[PDB]
Amino acid sequence: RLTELREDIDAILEDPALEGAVSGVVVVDTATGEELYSRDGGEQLLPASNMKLFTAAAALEVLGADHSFGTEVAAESAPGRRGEVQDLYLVGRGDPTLSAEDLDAMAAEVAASGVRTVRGDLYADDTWFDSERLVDDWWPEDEPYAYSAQISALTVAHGERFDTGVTEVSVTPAAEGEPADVDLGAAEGYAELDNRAVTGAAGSANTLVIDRPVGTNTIAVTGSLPADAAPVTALRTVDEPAALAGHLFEEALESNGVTVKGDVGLGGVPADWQDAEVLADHTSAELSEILVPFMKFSNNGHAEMLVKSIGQETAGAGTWDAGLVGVEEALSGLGVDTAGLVLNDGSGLSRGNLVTADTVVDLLGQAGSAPWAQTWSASLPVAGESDPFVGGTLANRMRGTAAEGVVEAKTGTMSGVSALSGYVPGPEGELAFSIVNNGHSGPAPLAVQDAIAVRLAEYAGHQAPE
Ligand SMILES: *C(=O)[C@H]([C@@H](C)O)[C@H]1CC(SCCNC=N)=C(C(=O)O)N1
Ligand SMILES: [Mg+2]
Ligand SMILES: [Mg+2]
Repeated sequence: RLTELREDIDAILEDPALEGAVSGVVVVDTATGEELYSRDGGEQLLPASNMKLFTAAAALEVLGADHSFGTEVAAESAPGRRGEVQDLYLVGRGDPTLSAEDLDAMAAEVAASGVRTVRGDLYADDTWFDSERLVDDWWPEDEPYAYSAQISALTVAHGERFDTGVTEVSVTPAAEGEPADVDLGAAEGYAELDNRAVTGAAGSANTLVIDRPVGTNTIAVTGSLPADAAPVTALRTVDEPAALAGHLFEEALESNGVTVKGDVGLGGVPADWQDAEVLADHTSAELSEILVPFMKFSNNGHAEMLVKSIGQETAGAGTWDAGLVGVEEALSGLGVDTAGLVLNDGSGLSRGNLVTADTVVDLLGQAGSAPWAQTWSASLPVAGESDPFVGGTLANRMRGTAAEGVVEAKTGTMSGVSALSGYVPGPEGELAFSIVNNGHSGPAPLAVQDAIAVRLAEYAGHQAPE
């Protein structure tokens, strides 16, 4: 029975999709510590988004499942009979799920607190983290796209997935030959618009491109949208998420009857402020709930923000240097051997990250017996589950196989790198596996990863739902 499995995995790994690739594959029975399968287990490889496994476990160690995140609004003193204040500060302390609606609710509080007029300026304070927006070795060409959003302590999260530091651009065709209509979403009045796009004939080819040119705050739109096309939406990053948050907050104040007379910019609450008056605040959901959209959809912004929150909690430093040491120390304190680990970010976007499949499985075992094991487990994509908040990045993989509804695993893919690691619960014991592939030259070997996870599900005693 055990010899069949090794033969079957051996054969799966001969697939031509893995030509010239190195593949770390480890499978362990977690009830006994029995190594069921091991190849290139100690080989150092890029993890891509499997890096998030390390980040999530450390966040739960350092911050706790009950940890929540605060945002507040501050003036030098409370408002008067006249209901006036001078400068106002919106202060972000690392909430990765702060919505436009949370801004409106804080704006209503400011009004309710007696403010009618902000006579001075509105400043967006993100000083709880440092102002290092991107990791050194991240690629500049990626910057326009949600997964490369700038990192800040104060950022507005979009939608129920809470994509941070982005705006939703919507392009709608007009009559043929008329410019396409571009709607910048939340960044209206914040980001600049360079719209060169036209509406093409009905049935013409869609060549529409939406860019943010490197080192600018301009949404540049080119190409041609067919007159008969459905409108196109895309998430695009902005420069300085905190200043977009400031912009949206100004609007929310105005919309709740509070007149802002001055300008909007970045700035930290002055040191010379004696006893700041907190005029409004907001508390995020607890980390256990935040772990769901973070890990199910592999949210890079959430990961980096949790690293810096780790740096804040361990060292008073909202920094990658500090946060990444904190991740490593949390993992060690958990009993994980971190010798094979090189940590350059929390999300796994960085090509400077390294793991080994053995280190991954080690972590899977330690996390499985931690006090927070269930919270952690619930955050992982579940093979083949059609509800996006349940199936996550595995929603349309492994359907109608023994893995469906059973395998819980984290994904990860970029150019030349793909990974799948997690658990296979069986009638007998929970299996832990890690599959890390580097160096394949075609599509990410997802079918190969599926075949192994499916084989493990079967071995554990499972059968495909019909
Ligand atoms: C992790 O590997 C990357 C991260 C580096 O940006 C993200 C992107 C993806 S793949 C495309 C997103 N959803 C999949 N349809 C993942 C992922 O784990 O799938 N994480
Ligand atoms: Mg605006
Ligand atoms: Mg099954």
